Amino acid sequence: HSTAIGRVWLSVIFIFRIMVLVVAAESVWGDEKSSFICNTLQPGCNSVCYDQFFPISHVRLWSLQLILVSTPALLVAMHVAHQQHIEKGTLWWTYVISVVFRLLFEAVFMYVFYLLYPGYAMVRLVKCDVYPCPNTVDCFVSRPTEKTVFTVFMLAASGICIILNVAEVVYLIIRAC
Amino acid sequence: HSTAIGRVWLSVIFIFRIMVLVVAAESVWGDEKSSFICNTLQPGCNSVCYDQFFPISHVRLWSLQLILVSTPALLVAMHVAHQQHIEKGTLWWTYVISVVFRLLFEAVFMYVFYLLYPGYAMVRLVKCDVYPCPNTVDCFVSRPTEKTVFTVFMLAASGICIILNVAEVVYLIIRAC
Amino acid sequence: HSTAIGRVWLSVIFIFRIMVLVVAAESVWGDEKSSFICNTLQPGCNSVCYDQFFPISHVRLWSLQLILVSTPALLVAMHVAHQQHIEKGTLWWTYVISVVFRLLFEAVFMYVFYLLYPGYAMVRLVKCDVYPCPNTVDCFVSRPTEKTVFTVFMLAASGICIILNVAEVVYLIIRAC
Amino acid sequence: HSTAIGRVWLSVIFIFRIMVLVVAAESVWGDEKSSFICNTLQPGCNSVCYDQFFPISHVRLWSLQLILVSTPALLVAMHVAHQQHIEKGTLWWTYVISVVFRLLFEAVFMYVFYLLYPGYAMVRLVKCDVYPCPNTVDCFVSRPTEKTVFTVFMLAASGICIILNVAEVVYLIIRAC
Amino acid sequence: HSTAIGRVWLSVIFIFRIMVLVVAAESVWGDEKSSFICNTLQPGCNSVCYDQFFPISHVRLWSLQLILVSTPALLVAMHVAHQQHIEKGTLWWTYVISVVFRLLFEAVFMYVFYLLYPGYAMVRLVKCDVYPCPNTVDCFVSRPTEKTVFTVFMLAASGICIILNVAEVVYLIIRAC
Amino acid sequence: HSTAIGRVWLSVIFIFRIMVLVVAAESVWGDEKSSFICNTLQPGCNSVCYDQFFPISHVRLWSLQLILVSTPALLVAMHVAHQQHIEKGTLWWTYVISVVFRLLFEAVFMYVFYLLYPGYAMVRLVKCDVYPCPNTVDCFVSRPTEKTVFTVFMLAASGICIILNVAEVVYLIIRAC
Repeated sequence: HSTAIGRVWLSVIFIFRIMVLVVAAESVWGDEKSSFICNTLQPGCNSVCYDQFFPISHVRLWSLQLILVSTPALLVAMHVAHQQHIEKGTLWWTYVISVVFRLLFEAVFMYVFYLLYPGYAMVRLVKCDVYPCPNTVDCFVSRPTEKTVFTVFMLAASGICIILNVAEVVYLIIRAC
Repeated sequence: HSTAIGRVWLSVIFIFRIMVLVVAAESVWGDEKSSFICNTLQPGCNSVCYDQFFPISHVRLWSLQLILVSTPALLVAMHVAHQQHIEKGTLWWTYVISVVFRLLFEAVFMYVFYLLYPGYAMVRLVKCDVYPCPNTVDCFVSRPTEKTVFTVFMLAASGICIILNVAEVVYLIIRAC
Repeated sequence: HSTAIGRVWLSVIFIFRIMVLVVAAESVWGDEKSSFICNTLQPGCNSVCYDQFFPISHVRLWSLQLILVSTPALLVAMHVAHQQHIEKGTLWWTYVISVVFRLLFEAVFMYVFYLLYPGYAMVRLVKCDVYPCPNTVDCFVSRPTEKTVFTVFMLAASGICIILNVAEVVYLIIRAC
Repeated sequence: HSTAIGRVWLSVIFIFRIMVLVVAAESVWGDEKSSFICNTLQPGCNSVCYDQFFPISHVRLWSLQLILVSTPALLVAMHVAHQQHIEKGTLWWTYVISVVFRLLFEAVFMYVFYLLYPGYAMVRLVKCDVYPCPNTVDCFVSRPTEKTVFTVFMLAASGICIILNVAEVVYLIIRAC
Repeated sequence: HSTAIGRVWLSVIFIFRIMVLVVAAESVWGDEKSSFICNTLQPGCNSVCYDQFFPISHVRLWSLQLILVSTPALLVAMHVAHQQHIEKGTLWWTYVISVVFRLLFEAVFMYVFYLLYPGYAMVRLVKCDVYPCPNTVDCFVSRPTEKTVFTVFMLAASGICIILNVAEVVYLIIRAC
Repeated sequence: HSTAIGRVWLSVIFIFRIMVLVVAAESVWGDEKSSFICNTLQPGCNSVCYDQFFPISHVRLWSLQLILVSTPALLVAMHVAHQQHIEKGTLWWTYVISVVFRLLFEAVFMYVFYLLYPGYAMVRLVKCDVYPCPNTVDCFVSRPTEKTVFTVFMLAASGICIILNVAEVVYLIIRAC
């Protein structure tokens, strides 16, 4: 029990997302903290300002999102293996449940991205006033344009995944009827 | 002799923990000491303060926990292989013993985490007075928020593992009766 | 349904491009930002000037181009696998569509390269006036000659791929007639 | 000819030691020299003091110990393969000899550890008076507590291996009688 | 259709070249730019002087040479696979053509090496007068002796390959007659 | 045609040498140049003095030695494969020739080691007077004791290999008679 469009398209988009994350994590986000600098003589201002403006990096968010999204399919695969071992529309039901959970995980991670980083674009200069920085200090972000490009790519792929998951759920409902 | 729920769920949670540890160790905790800095001119204060506040890193604790938790299953696998070679509810007993040992290892590591790092949250600023630091010095922690997020994820997964191991033991007892 | 020349030549050129990208990314472009320096005492000038002159690195552009170009063939492979599973000139049509999409992706990425980096050659010295750099500052690029050589290689291979894709489409049309 | 307990237990402890060494070498001991610093302006004092207090690192000692301990089993495996090829209690004798050699290697490496590093604990501060350091200088060790923890783990595993090897030899003697 | 001497000897020399390149690229040439320093206070002099004296590194030249030399055999392998699929002295001709192309690639890369780096030896001190360096400055090369040794090894292997390719072509001609 | 002792012992010693080289190259010799420092303000003195005292590193010498020693066996393997393909005491002769070549390579590399580094021990302090260093300067070597230990291990293994190769040649001669 599996839709024809979904197995072809969802897997391809997932592989595309994984490949983009691999080519982006190593190089684009590698020096995100080491090259983050602020115009100040205050010790510790660089670290606290980086922590303030980047609570969790985009790459780690995408990695966690991919792991969480792949988890329900992993559970389904283990269940199928154990069923096959025991053999030596309940499956339809658990499959639709897994698809719904994948959709929910994708949507929640998109909302978390909206909360933490309102706006897809990354700015060159940020103003930080966290203790122990005196008054407000200027800090400069590493590769904001390249990071913006990769953010657009990953968000577009995630949105395509969301729409495709809704379409797959609708197809499953139609198959039931 | 193996429960249906356990083989599906415990393995999935274990794989999730391993994946999270892999995506976290390389990047989040990589610069935990190199970017640890203190507001002082005293030579050696950075190293002693880091050693004081981080006796063993979270990542190394999680790695050791995973190795120790996987050890009893490794022993069971070797015993099964050697039994199969010789063939060319004792097994039930050694399986329940291995499950109990896994539960014990998980609980002890959770207690060790409570002892070393009371509180899941990581702070930006720590006060260190270890020799040779004069009086009390301020020191700043690298990526406290991201580390807190990953700590919450790993602790939640470990607690789920503990509850699931208790459930599996109870199921084994019911199977015995 | 596949042309004799294409399967031999396109795959070889693709593998050549991948190998060149692998040998170039690690070493040639690795220190592109860390060794980028400007003649100024202004904090943050190095980072903003690098971001201005290199919105996205050549290596990341080539990696994205390769992923996007390989995507339609990936979709075709998944569709063929699912068709084979179900079995347990529509294919011609989807193959020609995939070839056209590959050609389009290659052409668009060449145009993007023209837009971002007019001229294949990389210069030693660039003049940057982005805020907060005062007036105009001199900045120096890492390994411009080697990067120019690899740019010529990759652009030549991409152009060969474009011509070969057009030839393959023409052969498919002739086969139809 | 192989004991039932040994093949299960020795291999598991060996794998545990290898895993601990892998998780420890990369991160715990990686900055052992680069972060070793002394309170002095004397050029070359850091390097000579590090060489004095750490003639060979713990990780390299453990790696050499594992290689040497695995060597007799490697020779036995090659001999078994060559015997099987030729076929296309001499074996008992060479097996007991290999077990004795493994025990000897483990014991000698434990004695070497006692000689080089008397005491399992690693100290934060060391006093170094090697030329060209003037008088006595203070030097600070990287991650002494974590290194102490991993040292305890590895020494305990090695001692368990020693006891288990003696037990296996005794079982072989009993089998002979 | 393949000569007896060539398949044994050319492949062995190719594997030797690959192994030498692998053991040399990581360590010998890794710090070729980072440890390149000039006796000046002029910003940007180090980078421009390195670019002037090393337009493309020896390691990248050897990597490109190996890829280009292996390309004709890759095309022949793809053609053989496609011929075998279709089956489910034209081959002699394409094989001799591929051998000639391999010889040509090797010779052209040797000539390029002669052009860029006249003389196998690498010097310790170079004199650089590229803008913006004032007058002439002294610059110092990293590991010139080790690089010279590896250059001699790689050039000798390439020359052996050239002679062997000529011998293989002559053998093919004799086989034709 | 192969001796019983040789296939067991030579391969084991070769694997031991490879393992020791792997565990030594990454960590022991990794900072051999970056941590090499001299007591001087003269620019370029560090690099020229390192080049003078370490023309080729021990690790690179051992890697080259292993590649060269494994080459004759590689040629023999290719010849055996091609003979087997054609089939679809000449072999004794080429085998003894390969063994003699292995012995010669090992002996020549030992002599080269004697020439470049007379004495197994590595010293902490070296005196360098190469231009442009003024007069004689003191320079300090990284991890001399650990490097000495690994040098002793590798030289002992190479000497064992030499003796074993002579024994294998003598056995082959006795087999001939």
